[PDB]
Amino acid sequence: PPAELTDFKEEVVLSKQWSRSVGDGQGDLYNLLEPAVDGSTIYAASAEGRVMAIQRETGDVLWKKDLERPVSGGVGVGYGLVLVGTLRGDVIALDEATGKKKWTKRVNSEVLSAPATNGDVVVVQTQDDKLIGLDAASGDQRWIYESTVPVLTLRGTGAPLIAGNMALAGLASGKVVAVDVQRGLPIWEQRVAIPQGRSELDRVVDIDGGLLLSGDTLYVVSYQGRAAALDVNSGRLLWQREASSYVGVAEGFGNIYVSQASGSVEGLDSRGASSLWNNDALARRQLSAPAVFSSNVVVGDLEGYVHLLSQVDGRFVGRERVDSDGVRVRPLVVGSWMYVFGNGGKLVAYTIRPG
Repeated sequence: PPAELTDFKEEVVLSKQWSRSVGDGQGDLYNLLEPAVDGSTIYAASAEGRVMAIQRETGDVLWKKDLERPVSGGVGVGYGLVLVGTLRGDVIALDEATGKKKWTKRVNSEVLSAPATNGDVVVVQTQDDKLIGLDAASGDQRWIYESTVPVLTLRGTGAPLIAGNMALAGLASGKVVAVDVQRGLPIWEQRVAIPQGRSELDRVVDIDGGLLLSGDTLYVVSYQGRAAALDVNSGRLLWQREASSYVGVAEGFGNIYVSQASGSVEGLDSRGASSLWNNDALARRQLSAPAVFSSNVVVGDLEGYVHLLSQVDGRFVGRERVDSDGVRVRPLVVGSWMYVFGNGGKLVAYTIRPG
């Protein structure tokens, strides 16, 4: 039973600029569809197959597309495409400016995360730990990286990231890899997660490394029950923490901030050595990954609240109910704006009052 909400002295108040419903949001997915921004537009998909492009400051709908099929991985955007994956293993590319379908490629396995693109190749990470590179123009397969090698009881829900000429991925098997984005050949591989054993051969578990790319640092914080940061160019371990682990991580003010779904949020130093503060009060509230919005750390919970915590102290300074079906997706902060995507599909844009 989630911990009851606690009283606090309100110091930070959100101003709701616009809200738009996109389909059924996450529907019955166990994984998450994440909206993404490119320039002045925010793009969002829903489990029912509805995809939208919205002017991110006004809320004006630029285009909608009803794909009429089970979208399970999404939004990828860039270089003129919006990209989603389906539970049937389809990767569908839509024109970023009009929403017109450009192509569809049926891939080997379910796609449970947003494809990435550099405008030449679309990189798709599958439930069964393959990275597939597709031609951005046609969808035709360019390369495949399959060290998978199993396993039927894990689902990888990590999204691939393009750094330079590298595609990075945290695989369900617990290994982070960097491959050549043009050829699909490995550049480095680094085991971060604790090795699997058996005795979870009778259960299906979803695995995500919780990747966050910031410059030369790739944070990998969501493998149980460890957390690490890697050099993006070599895979070298910069630091690690045992006895974790975290729903996700965010940077701000020279520190990092983590949440643990089970209901703590914590600030740590740059190198995750020492703890700056810890707020336990959201005990069983099933937190999203954290975002830093101005001087606040923010997390969504199962009841649909976003909580704002002081970056200095961890104390509650703000709270806003967004979508009562819950907020599981990391709030998306772009400068002075924050976009929260509720489980029922409410996409809401906030600024901090009086701005």
